[PDB]
Amino acid sequence: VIAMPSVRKYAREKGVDIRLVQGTGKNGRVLKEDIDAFLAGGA
Repeated sequence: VIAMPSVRKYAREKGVDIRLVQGTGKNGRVLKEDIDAFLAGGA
């Protein structure tokens, strides 16, 4: 039950490994704001 493609494509656009992302759930429960925060954090 991987996340929807509409969300994964975004990750690819900016370049972010969805797997590493850990918002609410790094699984079929990955949100759009999940990855948004990934990179936003910066470092």
